[PDB]
Amino acid sequence: ATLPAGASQVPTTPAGRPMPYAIRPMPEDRRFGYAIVGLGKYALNQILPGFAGCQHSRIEALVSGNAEKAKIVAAEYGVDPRKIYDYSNFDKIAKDPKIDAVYIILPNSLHAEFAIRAFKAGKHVMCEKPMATSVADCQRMIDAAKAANKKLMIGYRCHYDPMNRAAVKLIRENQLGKLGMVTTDNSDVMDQNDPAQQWRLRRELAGGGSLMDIGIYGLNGTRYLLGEEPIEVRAYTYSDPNDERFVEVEDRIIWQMRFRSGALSHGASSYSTTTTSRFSVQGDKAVLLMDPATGYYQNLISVQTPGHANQSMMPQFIMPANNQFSAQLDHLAEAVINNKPVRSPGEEGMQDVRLIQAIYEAARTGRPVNTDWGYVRQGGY
Amino acid sequence: ATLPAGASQVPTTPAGRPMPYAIRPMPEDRRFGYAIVGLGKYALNQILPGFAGCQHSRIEALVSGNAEKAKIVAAEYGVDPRKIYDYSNFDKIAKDPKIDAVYIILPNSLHAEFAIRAFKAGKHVMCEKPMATSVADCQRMIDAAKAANKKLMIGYRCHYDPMNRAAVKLIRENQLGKLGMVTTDNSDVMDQNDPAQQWRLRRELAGGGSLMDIGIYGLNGTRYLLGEEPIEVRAYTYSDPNDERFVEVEDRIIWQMRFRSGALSHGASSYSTTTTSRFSVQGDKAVLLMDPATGYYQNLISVQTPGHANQSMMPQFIMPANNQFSAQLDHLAEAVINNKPVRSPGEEGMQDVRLIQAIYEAARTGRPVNTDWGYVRQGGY
Amino acid sequence: ATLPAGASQVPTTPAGRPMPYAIRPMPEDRRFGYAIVGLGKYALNQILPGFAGCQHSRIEALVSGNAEKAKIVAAEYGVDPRKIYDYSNFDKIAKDPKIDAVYIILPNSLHAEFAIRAFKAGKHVMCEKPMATSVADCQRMIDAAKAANKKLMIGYRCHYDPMNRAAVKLIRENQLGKLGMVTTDNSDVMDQNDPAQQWRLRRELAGGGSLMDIGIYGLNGTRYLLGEEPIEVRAYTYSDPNDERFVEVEDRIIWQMRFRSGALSHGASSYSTTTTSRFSVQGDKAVLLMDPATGYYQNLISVQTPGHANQSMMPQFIMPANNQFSAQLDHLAEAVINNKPVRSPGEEGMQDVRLIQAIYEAARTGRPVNTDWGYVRQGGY
Amino acid sequence: ATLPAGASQVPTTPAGRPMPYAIRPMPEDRRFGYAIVGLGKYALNQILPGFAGCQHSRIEALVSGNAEKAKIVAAEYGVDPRKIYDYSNFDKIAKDPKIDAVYIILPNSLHAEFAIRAFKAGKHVMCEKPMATSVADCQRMIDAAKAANKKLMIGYRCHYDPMNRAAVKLIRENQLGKLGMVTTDNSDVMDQNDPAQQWRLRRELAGGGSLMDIGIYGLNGTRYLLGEEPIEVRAYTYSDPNDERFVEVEDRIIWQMRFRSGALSHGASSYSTTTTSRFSVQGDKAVLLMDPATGYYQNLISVQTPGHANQSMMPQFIMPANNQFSAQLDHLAEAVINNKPVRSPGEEGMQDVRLIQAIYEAARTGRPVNTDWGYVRQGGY
Ligand SMILES: NC(=O)C1=CN([C@@H]2O[C@H](COP(=O)(O)OP(=O)(O)OC[C@H]3O[C@@H](n4cnc5c(N)ncnc54)[C@H](OP(=O)(O)O)[C@@H]3O)[C@@H](O)[C@H]2O)C=CC1
Ligand SMILES: NC(=O)C1=CN([C@@H]2O[C@H](COP(=O)(O)OP(=O)(O)OC[C@H]3O[C@@H](n4cnc5c(N)ncnc54)[C@H](OP(=O)(O)O)[C@@H]3O)[C@@H](O)[C@H]2O)C=CC1
Ligand SMILES: NC(=O)C1=CN([C@@H]2O[C@H](COP(=O)(O)OP(=O)(O)OC[C@H]3O[C@@H](n4cnc5c(N)ncnc54)[C@H](OP(=O)(O)O)[C@@H]3O)[C@@H](O)[C@H]2O)C=CC1
Ligand SMILES: NC(=O)C1=CN([C@@H]2O[C@H](COP(=O)(O)OP(=O)(O)OC[C@H]3O[C@@H](n4cnc5c(N)ncnc54)[C@H](OP(=O)(O)O)[C@@H]3O)[C@@H](O)[C@H]2O)C=CC1
Repeated sequence: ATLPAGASQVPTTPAGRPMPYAIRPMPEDRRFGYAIVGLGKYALNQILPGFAGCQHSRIEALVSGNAEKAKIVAAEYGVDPRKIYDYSNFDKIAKDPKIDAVYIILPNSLHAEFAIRAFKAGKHVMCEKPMATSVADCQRMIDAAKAANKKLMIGYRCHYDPMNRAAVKLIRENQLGKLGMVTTDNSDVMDQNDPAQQWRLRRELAGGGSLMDIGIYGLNGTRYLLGEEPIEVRAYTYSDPNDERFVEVEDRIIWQMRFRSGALSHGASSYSTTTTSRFSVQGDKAVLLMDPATGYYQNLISVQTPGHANQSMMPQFIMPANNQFSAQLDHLAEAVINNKPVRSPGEEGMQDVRLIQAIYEAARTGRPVNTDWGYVRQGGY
Repeated sequence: ATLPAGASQVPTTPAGRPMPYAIRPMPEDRRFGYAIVGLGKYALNQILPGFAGCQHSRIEALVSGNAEKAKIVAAEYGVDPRKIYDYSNFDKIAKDPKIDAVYIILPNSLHAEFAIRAFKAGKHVMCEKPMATSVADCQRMIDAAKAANKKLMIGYRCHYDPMNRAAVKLIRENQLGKLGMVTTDNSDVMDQNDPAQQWRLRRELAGGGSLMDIGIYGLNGTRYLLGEEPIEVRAYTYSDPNDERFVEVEDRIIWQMRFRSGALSHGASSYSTTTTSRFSVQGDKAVLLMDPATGYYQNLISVQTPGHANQSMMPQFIMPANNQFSAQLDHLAEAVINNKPVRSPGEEGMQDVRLIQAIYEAARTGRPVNTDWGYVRQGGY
Repeated sequence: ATLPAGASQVPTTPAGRPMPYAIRPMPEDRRFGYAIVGLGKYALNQILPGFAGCQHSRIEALVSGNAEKAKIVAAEYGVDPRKIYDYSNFDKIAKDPKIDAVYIILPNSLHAEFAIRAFKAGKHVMCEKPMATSVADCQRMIDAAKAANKKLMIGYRCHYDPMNRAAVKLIRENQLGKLGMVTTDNSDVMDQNDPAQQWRLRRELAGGGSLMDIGIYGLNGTRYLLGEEPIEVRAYTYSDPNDERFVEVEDRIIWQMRFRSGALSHGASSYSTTTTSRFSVQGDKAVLLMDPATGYYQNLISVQTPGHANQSMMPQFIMPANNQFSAQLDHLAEAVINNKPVRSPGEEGMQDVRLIQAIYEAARTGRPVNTDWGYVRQGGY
Repeated sequence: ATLPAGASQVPTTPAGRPMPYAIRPMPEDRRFGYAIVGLGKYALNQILPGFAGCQHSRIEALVSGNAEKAKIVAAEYGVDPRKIYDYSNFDKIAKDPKIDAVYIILPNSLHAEFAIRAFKAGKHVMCEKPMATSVADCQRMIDAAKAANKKLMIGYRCHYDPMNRAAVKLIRENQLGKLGMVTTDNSDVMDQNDPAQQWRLRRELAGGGSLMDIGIYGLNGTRYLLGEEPIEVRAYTYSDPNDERFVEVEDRIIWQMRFRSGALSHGASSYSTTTTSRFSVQGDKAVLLMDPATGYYQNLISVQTPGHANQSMMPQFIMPANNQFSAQLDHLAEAVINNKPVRSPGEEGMQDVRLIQAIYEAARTGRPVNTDWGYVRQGGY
């Protein structure tokens, strides 16, 4: 019969209006300053551009060995040219109060070194996965972390991905019933021509093949989906002996595991087949299928029962949660500010590494490896 | 047998490396400076945050009537507080050489006014849709544009959306064969409680109901999907007489059209049903289904034939094209820099408006309205 | 831990076992005897082969005008060669008690007449859609049903299709909220060289084009999905004047309808675009998409909301309900054997015909056509 | 513009018409006569009701150990009550020429014996999977086939399922590129109260658990999809020791296989998780996902690449190929009536059994089991 107050009170002339409804994460502040170490493929394609959607994180400095490149990136992101560090004067960041943390995005064999040096420089540390190329090196990073009394977070973006958390949540609500079989596959074609992949073929730098690089998603995903650690693993690996790509690191590798709850799992990673990111979780009441499972974008999950397939994915007009990249960056920022622990701590990064070494060991011996060493997930999966 | 050169040459020590492969649009420069007019729902939720992924555009100034708010946004996006203009001193932007264009994101009834004023201020103009609330006002904007010798672009984000362009491309390659029936639906529940929706219920400000606000997507989409203009339209509209939301503007409205090629179409817009963005294009060889069709995210298209459904959507790890928002902003920027016309010019915005007036007219009279007035799409759909 | 009684109680030797569990419709008897009139495309492609799955129906006799054909068919389905009638002695069926009802699968113009004739033969009538090419003929068929005091059921299989039934159930359960917009489309490329399609091009035999043949699905559907009749309708039709196929019947026609509840709808049918059968029901809580909406097999429905897509389809190992065809058949059988009214009475087929003539009028006159004539769905949609 | 000759040449009166077009498999004859042994769950839920769709097959007689049951069934399918055999006089079938072959649908332990007996009865043998619970028994059944000089075909329906056939065709067409990883999963919650499931819990009648019953699909599938046999295999099995269901047979077992081409695979089967039938074939050009992969109905395949999902399924109005069941039946009929070898010879069912025993060994011993024994798929996968 008549227009409601609100509409009726809108000026017909240009007038100031209120703060709008927010349908997506709005920026807030830029108090937590990062220093990015290693201007590479994942840094320039996903992380740097991922800062824009942060509500607390910003880029303060760059650390690269390619002067020409740092220069370009610096200008591309408004970073002060004076904040460009090379791998030598890296430790000087300790004199810059505006640098709260570093984000190590270097090849695997170098993580430990810069994590420690960063800590000695009195800075917090975000380090990419795989954590390091040895269990011992993982522990040394943890040690150094405790010594500097600083946080240590591993770059597990899936622990901050809406769809993944959505998946973890439905499992915890028992929509799948008792869990019994988890399947995983993570693959992408290895191109030795790509600069980023060249060190991944070097065992000394990569620390391993497809399992260290992408298999780790199925392994880690298997763990937070089930909400527990495996007690024993078995594995077999094969690589074409004529393929120049796999002279030092493994191409394809399969590994099955048993958990203390009785569930089993069988996953695989591959460097010779096209894009695959698919997780399957069989319960006795329903089956969860994630595909895409660990993508940078477009994740899709579906719960299946005879005659049904209830799918879930990000919405078309609203963005209920922040994207994994921005969420991850803000996560360490928030943990520092609120004096709280991170959900993806060094211990978590180390658990995957020990786990992988066990899988490689079971692959080499052809025998099962007991992994019932009592790792406990602080905070929950 | 052995590792390829590239891998073999990677230092085992921290060393500068090359520029990485780019799997997504990388930033480049920030030469084109915008001045945003109207810090509202669409501005703070989609546009402002959409600048980050631009390769040439940046935010130079803000124009708002809410001092407190502009202040906050300014700080949120690094805009110099001195570049905050209110609706009164708006014309002063003419003294700032660093402001190449304005982006009008005000309610419909105010577009014309600020587009013109912007032009008199010697600035280029990006104006949201619907263009204006009258055909005449559309023409006045065009006139003013020609007078200042500046570009006039209407905010048709779908004209820069990967999946939509992908859809336009498959139709042009005749994968659907001869086109005969196009169906569209665009709806979302109107909430008078939301500040952004309050002026949309006012005819004087909105210029109309669901057709002016969201029906325009089906209308415009119908046009670039077919690649031609309609020669006649028919329409009927209904709104619950007791619903306070629709006292001045229409809730639901249906309109069917005929094109010079023989194709027909039947679409609708709605303010009382939940989220719907679905386009259907029937050819005699195949059928295209877009759903989501015009979302901010997650668009999905599928070509269907008996026993088949070939779907397309953005990839999980690579981003072949830039997102509509960033693409749109950079589009006007590029057109200025390269002295080229925009794909979404004022004439295009005016064509939709005339078209809508015709539909409203056919709804009021209950008679068909001839729209065979020879509008020609400069550049292609 | 020891095996259950039942397991350990099984003979490791050839022994008899109980009646296995039924995971799909089980055959029972063949009490009902059908006489199928007109051995055409539908009759031989879907209907006859659909008796096999019936639970209370059998093919007792045939009625063909091509004896040679009827002999070959009679063989394939093992019907008594002595029971092969013709359109002349069709009435003699009244002498066989083994023939309880007849199934008229003849052109729309020959529907009414063979229904009335069959009613005097004291038999039950299963008549294909559309009921007839005249509202009056529809009425006479009814009158001839009351007189002979037999059952009159129209071939609306969608009224017996699991998924279509699932669609109505969720809507009735208010899963979509307040219904406000329905969109339907039905299409398939008209092949004049097809013997079956040749009488559809003739308006005297078909009684209409596109709408009378497949648009009726959208029209009927909209009605049981919404669960209410239109009170007003508008429509437009167009056909290429140079296409020899639509010299007498409409190729494409679009119709808009308004309902008492306030809900609106817009649907269409086409003879010149490839396979399309899609229903869309928009509520304020969720949107339902049936696609395929009305196929012989493979129907699919989905309930959409931002971020979710809950799809339903026939299971992959079980079969909770029988196929629409066998279900339509036995439905008449059970209707009589229980003195229960049929879900698709002749009064239901009549409403569609009145509504279609009303639409053709709206299209022909170009004005609204009040269809508020107090029809009532006896038994519910 | 005038209607085509055919259209205007149709009588507006009851007249005969030609044979309609066939949009689905048409019945022809019933030359072949089957004798179905063991009236169980599969026999009555899928097989018998699948003869209706056959083109060259008929149910000539039954073989039951529960006369009462066999009388009721014989009725439903109209079989001659005088042709209801028993496991004692089963051999007398050799006296009826109307019985060309028998279909053994008995527990795995009673497969071989009734096959050899039937061969002496000079009849063709259709034997369900697994062939037998012993490689030797498999061999004897074969020998008894050569002797009697009759056909020996195993019930591999997937070898006759449209979609499964579509899967092989696209792979053979190199749409996925170089095959490198296959992932299979088959599962369904074991119900001990089900008469049919009670002999599966008994390892003497079943000859194995999870793998022998459904894992065989993954195993078989992997083989025809890849189109080559494994040369080596590894596996692990685990079952809850407190579950009375898996006291004698395995609940969940996982197996990894390597192929000559270099391709690898990892698949699993489960008795304690709900419905799962998913195949995954990874190549370097695309990935194929079958899901449902091997159902009775509703199979679905998709070919994936970044940004694309090309799905295939049975059309919604047509039926290009007959259902796996009727197709499996007639396939034996046609095999004889043309002196052509069957696609699923006994030599094919034997390979699966040798491979399964090899797997059980690998799981039991925990070591690799060379399966490189020169088998060859006579006739192709
Ligand atoms: N979580 C995720 O989704 C992903 C995580 N990652 C992780 O990020 C880290 C970096 O990998 P990515 O960006 O893909 O690879 P890149 O090869 O592209 O970059 C590695 C960067 O580290 C620096 N660097 C220093 N010494 C060396 C060296 N000797 N060899 C190679 N690089 C060196 C270089 O920086 P500069 O040139 O500027 O001196 C280089 O740009 C890895 O640990 C990887 O596991 C990678 C992809 C995805
Ligand atoms: N292309 C797309 O996808 C979309 C386009 N739009 C378009 O953007 C434009 C803005 O709409 P939207 O952001 O949703 O709406 P809002 O109501 O949220 O904002 C309108 C803005 O304009 C200014 N304004 C000045 N005078 C008035 C007035 N009298 N009444 C209301 N606002 C006034 C205000 O800015 P300040 O307070 O700072 O002074 C206000 O924030 C519209 O023309 C709309 O069609 C909207 C959504 C999507
Ligand atoms: N509900 C559904 O899904 C469907 C319903 N139908 C309906 O079934 C009915 C039959 O159509 P359909 O089977 O497709 O078409 P056909 O042309 O293939 O068959 C028509 C049948 O009617 C008989 N007939 C008698 N006189 C004529 C005549 N003058 N011209 C043509 N046929 C004649 C013929 O029998 P004989 O040759 O033996 O002499 C012929 O078999 C229609 O009412 C149609 O709407 C059709 C498809 C689907
Ligand atoms: N390929 C496929 O998709 C499928 C294949 N199968 C196969 O079919 C075969 C039969 O299994 P299924 O029908 O599911 O099982 P059931 O338990 O339901 O039936 C077994 C049948 O064998 C006869 N039988 C004779 N001796 C015994 C005995 N000692 N214990 C149990 N039954 C006996 C019975 O006949 P009667 O009662 O009349 O005396 C009974 O009907 C198996 O080889 C199975 O693997 C099963 C499902 C699917």
